[PDB]
Amino acid sequence: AFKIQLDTLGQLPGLLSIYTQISLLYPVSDSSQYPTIVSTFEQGLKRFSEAVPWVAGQVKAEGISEGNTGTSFIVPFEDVPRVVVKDLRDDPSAPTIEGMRKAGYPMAMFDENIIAPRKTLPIGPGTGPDDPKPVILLQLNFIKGGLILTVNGQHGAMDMVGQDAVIRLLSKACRNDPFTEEEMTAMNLDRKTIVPYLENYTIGPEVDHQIVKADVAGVSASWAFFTFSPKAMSELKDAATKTLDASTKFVSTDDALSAFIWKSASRVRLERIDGSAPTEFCRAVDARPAMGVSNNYPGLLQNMTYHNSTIGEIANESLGATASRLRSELDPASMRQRTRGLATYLHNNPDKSNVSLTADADPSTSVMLSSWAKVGLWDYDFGLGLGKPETVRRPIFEPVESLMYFMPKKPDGEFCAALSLRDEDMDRLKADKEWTKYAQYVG
Ligand SMILES: C=C(C)CC(=O)O[C@H]1C[C@@]2(COC(C)=O)[C@@H](C=C1C)O[C@@H]1[C@H](O)[C@@H](OC(C)=O)[C@@]2(C)[C@]12CO2
Repeated sequence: AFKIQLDTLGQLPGLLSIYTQISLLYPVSDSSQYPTIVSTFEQGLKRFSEAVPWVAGQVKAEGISEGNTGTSFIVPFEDVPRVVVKDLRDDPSAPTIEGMRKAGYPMAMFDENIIAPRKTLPIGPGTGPDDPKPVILLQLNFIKGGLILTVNGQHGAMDMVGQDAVIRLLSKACRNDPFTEEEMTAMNLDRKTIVPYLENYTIGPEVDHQIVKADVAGVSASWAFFTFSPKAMSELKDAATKTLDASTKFVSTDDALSAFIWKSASRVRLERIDGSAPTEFCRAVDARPAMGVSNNYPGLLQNMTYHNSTIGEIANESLGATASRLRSELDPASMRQRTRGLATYLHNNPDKSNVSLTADADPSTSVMLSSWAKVGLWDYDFGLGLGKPETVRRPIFEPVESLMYFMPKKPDGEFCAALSLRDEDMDRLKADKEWTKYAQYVG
C-alpha cells in the first residue's frame, strides 16, 4: 500500500488532466523478434513494480467540493503498469519503418490515436474525472520493420524530467540491471514537502502571470516538426553570442533556438497584427537544480519563465537581444523564490482553479515552449537487442495554438522542434527565407 500526496505544483488543475506522451522508434530486422521484445518488456515492468510499487499506481483526487479543488495522491491501482501491445504490421493506415525514414519521422506519423495508450488531452472515452488516471501507461506498436514504444505519464505525477527518470529505470529493469541507492532514494523522496513554503505569504510577484483574472485574457491550426542541423544550431548560437546585452555574459544553444523561434513567429505575425501587439514567451524550466533536488526525482518540479515585449520589438531586435531576455530569468535564486511562491500560493488555497502556468498567455501572440532537449531518452535500449532509438518523437494530438516542444537532442546535436500554429502563421513561416535558412520542415 501507498498514499503519496502529489507535489504541490502537481495539484495545478491543468496538469491533473493531461498525459505527456513520447515515442521511441527502433528498427526490428525480423518479425521473429517480437515475442521476446514483449516478454522482456513485461518482465521489466514486473521487476520495476516490485522495486518501486507506486509506479503501478493511479492519481486519485479527494476532498473535492464547491470552492475546494481537493488534493490528489498516488494510490494503488494494478499490480504492474499497463502495457498495450498493438500489431500494425498489416494495417495499411499505420506507419512503416521505410515510410518513416523517407519522410524524416514526421509528427503526423506518430498519431496518438494509433500509437499511444491514452490521449494527451481529456477528450473522448475514459477521460472523465471518475475514470482511473494511471501514473504511467505504455504501448508497444509493431510496425513493418520496426517497433514504436510510447510512454504516457500523468502530468500531475511527473514532468518530462521525472518521466525520463522513470523510463530510465524501466530500461534498467528490462535489462535486469540493479538500481543504485541514490536512484532508489530519489524515487521515494516525499513530494509534499519538497518545495519549502514561504512564511506568512499571501500574494507577490512570484505568481505574476500565473493567476487567472477576469480582466486579463489567457482557429484552424496544425502541428509540424522542423529540424535544425548541428551546424544550424551552432550558427544560431554564434549569431546570438555576437549580439548579447551588456548584462548577459553568455547564452545557451537552447536559448538561441528559443529566441529564433520567438523572433520568427513574431516576424510572420506582423503580416496579420500590428507591431505594437504585446507578446509573451512562456518557457518551461526544470526547478530541480534551483531547489537542490536530484535529476532523478521522478515528480513534478517545474515552473515557467515569462518574457513580455511587443511583436515588432521581438521581430526587429538582434537574436542576442532576444536570447538575453530568456537567459536573464534563469538565475537559480530567482527560480527558487518564484517556485516557492507558486507552491505556497497553491498550498494556501483550497480552490486552485484560478492557477495556471499560462494564465495570461494569448494564443494569438504568445509562445508556450517546453524543451525536452536535455532528457536522456536516446540512450535507452530496454534490453530489447535492437540498439538505441532511431528517433525520439512526440505524438501528434489536437492543435494547441502557440504550444511548442523541443525533442530530446539527437546525439549528433540535431534539434527537432514541434510547433503548433494557426494555418496562416504556419504557411508564412514555412515560406519565410530567414526561417528556412535554419529550419527544415518535416511535418
Ligand atoms: C491544452 C491544455 C488544456 C493546456 C495546455 O496548453 O497544456 C500544454 C502545456 C503544458 C501544460 O499546460 C498547463 C497549462 O499546465 C504541457 C502540456 C500541454 C498539453 O506541456 C508543456 C509542459 O509540460 C507544461 O509546463 C510545465 C509543466 O511547466 C506546459 C505548460 C508546457 C508548455 O510548457
